[PDB]
Amino acid sequence: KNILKVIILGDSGVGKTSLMHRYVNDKYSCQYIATIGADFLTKEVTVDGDKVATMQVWDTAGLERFQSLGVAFYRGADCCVLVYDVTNASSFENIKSWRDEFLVHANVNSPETFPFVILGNKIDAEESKKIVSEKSAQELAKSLGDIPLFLTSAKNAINVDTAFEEIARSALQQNQ
Ligand SMILES: *CCC(=O)NCCCNc1nc(=O)c2ncn([C@@H]3O[C@H](COP(=O)(O)OP(=O)(O)OP(=O)(O)O)[C@@H](O)[C@H]3O)c2[nH]1
Ligand SMILES: [Mg+2]
Ligand SMILES: [Y+3]
Ligand SMILES: [Y+3]
Ligand SMILES: [Y+3]
Repeated sequence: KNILKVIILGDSGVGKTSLMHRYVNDKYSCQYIATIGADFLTKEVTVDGDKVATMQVWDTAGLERFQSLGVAFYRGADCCVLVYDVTNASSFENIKSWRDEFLVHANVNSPETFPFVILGNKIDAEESKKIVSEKSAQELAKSLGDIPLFLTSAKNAINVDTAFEEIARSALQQNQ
């Protein structure tokens, strides 16, 4: 009865709640409502056709100072999703910070093999606003352990399911 805990980290505003809503419920709103608290949605998933699982996807506030649950957010995760916004250089520069935050709080026994997935969200944005290049993102993903990178739009439903299937796969791997 495979239950997979996935947590999503990243700065305030990058699209964490939007990517979860898109994946689970296919909903998206242009309006911004900052996440208060921590909670999860549920998605039934199968990996490789034959491996049935329930994925619990957890979402809380982006900035650490408004992360109400604290350490308990991180505990027992099978995969950590790290999200930046391609229109915000600071968010991208914080991806290593978030990876490090997780490894300390989740006290993982094999940091070099624990599953992270990087999502560069907001790929639909006006081109002149897009200030983080895919090349930089690929360079960071290599340098953090050859972790998978997906470029996504929660808004226009680009690559969100594909990303989450790799999150699911890699969480199953870890959980087993
Ligand atoms: C719909 C109006 C419109 O066309 N706007 C133009 C560009 C919109 N691009 C765009 N692309 C996406 O893929 C987006 N995902 C989310 N958002 C928007 O950004 C704001 C923040 O979203 P949240 O999911 O609330 O971010 P989160 O990380 O969850 O913040 P905290 O809780 O941590 O604070 C929202 O306005 C959302 O619509 C995209 N926008
Ligand atoms: Mg949110
Ligand atoms: Y869907
Ligand atoms: Y911290
Ligand atoms: Y080693």
